[PDB]
Amino acid sequence: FPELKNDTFLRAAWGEETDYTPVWCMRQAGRYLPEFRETRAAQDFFSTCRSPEACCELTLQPLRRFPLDAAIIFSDILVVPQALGMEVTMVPGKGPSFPEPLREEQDLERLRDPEVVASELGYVFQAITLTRQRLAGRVPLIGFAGAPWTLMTYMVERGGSSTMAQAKRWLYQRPQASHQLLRILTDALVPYLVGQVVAGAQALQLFESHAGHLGPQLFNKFALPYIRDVAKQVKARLREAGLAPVPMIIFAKDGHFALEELAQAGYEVVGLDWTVAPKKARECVGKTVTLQGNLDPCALYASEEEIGQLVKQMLDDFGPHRYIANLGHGLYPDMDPEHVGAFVDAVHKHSRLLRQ
Amino acid sequence: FPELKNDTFLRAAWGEETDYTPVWCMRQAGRYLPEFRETRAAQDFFSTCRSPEACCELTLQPLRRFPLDAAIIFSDILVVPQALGMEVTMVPGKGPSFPEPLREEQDLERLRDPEVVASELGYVFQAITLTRQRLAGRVPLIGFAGAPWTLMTYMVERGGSSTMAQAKRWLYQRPQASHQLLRILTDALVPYLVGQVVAGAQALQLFESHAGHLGPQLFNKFALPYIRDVAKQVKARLREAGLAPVPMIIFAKDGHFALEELAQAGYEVVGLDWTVAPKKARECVGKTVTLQGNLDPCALYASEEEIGQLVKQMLDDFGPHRYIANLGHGLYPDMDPEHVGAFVDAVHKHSRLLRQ
Ligand SMILES: Cc1c2[nH]c(c1CCC(=O)O)Cc1[nH]c(c(CCC(=O)O)c1C)Cc1[nH]c(c(CCC(=O)O)c1C)Cc1[nH]c(c(C)c1CCC(=O)O)C2
Ligand SMILES: Cc1c2[nH]c(c1CCC(=O)O)Cc1[nH]c(c(CCC(=O)O)c1C)Cc1[nH]c(c(CCC(=O)O)c1C)Cc1[nH]c(c(C)c1CCC(=O)O)C2
Repeated sequence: FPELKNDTFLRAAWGEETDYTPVWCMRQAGRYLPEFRETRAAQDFFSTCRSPEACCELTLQPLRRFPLDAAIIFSDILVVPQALGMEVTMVPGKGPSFPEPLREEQDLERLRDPEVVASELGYVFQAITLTRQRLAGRVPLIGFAGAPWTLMTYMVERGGSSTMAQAKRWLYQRPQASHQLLRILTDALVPYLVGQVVAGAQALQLFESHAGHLGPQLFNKFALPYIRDVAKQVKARLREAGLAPVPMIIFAKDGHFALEELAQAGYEVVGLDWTVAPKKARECVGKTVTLQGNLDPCALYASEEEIGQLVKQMLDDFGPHRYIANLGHGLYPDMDPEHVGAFVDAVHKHSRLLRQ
Repeated sequence: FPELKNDTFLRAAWGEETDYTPVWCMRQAGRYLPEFRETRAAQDFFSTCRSPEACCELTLQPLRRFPLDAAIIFSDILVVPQALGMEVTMVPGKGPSFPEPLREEQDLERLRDPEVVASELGYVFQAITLTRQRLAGRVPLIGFAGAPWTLMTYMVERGGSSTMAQAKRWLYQRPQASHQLLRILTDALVPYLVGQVVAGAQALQLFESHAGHLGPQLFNKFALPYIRDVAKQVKARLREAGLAPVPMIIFAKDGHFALEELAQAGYEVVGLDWTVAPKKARECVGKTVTLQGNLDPCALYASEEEIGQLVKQMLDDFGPHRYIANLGHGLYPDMDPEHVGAFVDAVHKHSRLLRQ
């Protein structure tokens, strides 16, 4: 692979001093880009995901608009449940759906052995390699996957729940079957994530998007052990393969209650949602993890001038060390690309001013 | 009105020592009760709300099953937007809907003057009086309303949003119109809440159910001032009317980031969701507010034996002083009444053991 030109993102991830704060945005390849919609109009969603060229193109799109300090591959977290044997449909203007969720412990029987999952996701590896080659060292490439608990919620729920009541019913009523499912997911995720790095990913983000539906006690029993195992096992397998381990990012959305635990879970970076004050997060995690985030994505509905002032405040709170700027969640589909541009320019402008 | 027999709930609310921990459950009059469904089958939802006898009956139902230490009137937070002139429909198996949300600043013109709202909600006052008379002093009666921000989200959104992106777009793009709407809501809520107490309510809970979609900065600008004003103004009007002010409870769901602010907002009690560790909440709020909550409602899917152990742990964390037990949110419609029974008995059994 081509030699990396801008490695600011990796340097911040590992906790090193940099000349400016690196920035990227969750869902930077997304519907808010007119060119994304155009490209996506040509295949259905999961067919797009299975085309290395389409995936590479969508990844590159935001970089052509903004001097983002990292690319993130175009794919989806739900490819893992699908590779485990579940049917997932993209419902027009309504999102992902599993028409046949796991309903009882006996349904675990229709899942693939987790060890065969990486070979089912070869198309994602092809997209990563192609994208790493085409980026030609411009910025690092982030690969990613959903965390076990979050993936479980998609596998068990019949869609669009603000409570995850069915998924949580599993934890309380079927704890053994839940642990079994969470282990299956962990054992699929580890070789998949290793494969992403083998294929060229230079950093990994694990999305625990549904962390907030859990309190501390359930999170520590059912989410945290597997989060920990994913990091331990991936790092170990990369070492054994003779490869360099990549910085790993854990993002537990609405996971304020878990920050201390997450800072000791084997991840270089803890991503934060926008509800956590940067200073309080820094107290929780201490001084040896990098924090990523955390601007309210809706702040990008404000004027470019206002975005700049909000970014300035945010950077003041985080301070210059051990920090990668991002939003507190993904970009929304009605957002203005010029305002995303303003967010990028503002992190770069103010982070320099905060140093020199 | 009949003299109050069991005032444990009020004594804990004001912060006084009690012989046991008082307990009630949000949505204790709800679908999880077969008798509730039966009664509700006779009218449509908002027609039920407009019948003092139906409201009284639903309120009493849980008390006939469980020795709960408080009743809460049957009504809904959405009666306020409706009394302001918005049409709200109850969508079969899908919940409340505003077919015509406020879309722009100009839509504020179709709202009633907030001063006339209390007189539109006379039916709720009738339900409260009837219920206070029928309860005959058994336990205190809680009245309630939605907080301004939360009510705004219902008025502006086109339903079922996990982001409140439109409501938040208002805050960033239309801050002046947002403040105008939030003031209208505050000015409707104050005379309404005062009226509830005049009619017989012995405590008030304000539901900031959508607090979590905001971070600290937006919450402090747009939610907190009005929360503060509601308490200041209600207390003042009750004093002036020659009445005793009632304990007030603020419940900001997913409002971990606001606890310190909320403890100095003029409320006797801060209600907590289940994601906040009781000990951390106690550090945030200090020693002069009462905490209410906070058991994961899904914990009631566990066995009666498990519920007891979870309750015991919870009570250990909160300690005996300045505490009212409740769930961290409302009861879900698929929950077993016997397990709600188990939750009640367990708070009573263990809180005594924790004292004597
Ligand atoms: C709508 C949706 C999809 N996939 C998913 C949803 C949300 C479903 C729900 O609310 O429960 C599920 C999903 N996909 C992803 C996550 C984790 C991140 C998160 O919490 O948002 C989750 C929870 C990562 C992703 N999913 C995707 C990426 C791509 C990285 C990038 O494109 O920049 C990631 C990290 C790509 C994707 N995937 C999808 C779209 C529309 C896109 C493009 C981005 C957009 O316009 O929203 C379909
Ligand atoms: C489904 C629904 C209703 N009303 C509402 C919803 C949720 C809509 C959404 O998710 O956005 C809106 C609502 N109603 C209430 C709140 C605040 C409390 C909360 O966050 O849940 C909110 C956010 C108080 C209430 N709403 C109600 C009470 C009654 C107090 C009690 O019944 O014990 C309260 C405090 C009564 C009510 N109101 C409704 C039902 C079905 C019931 C019975 C309880 C149940 O089975 O869920 C309709």
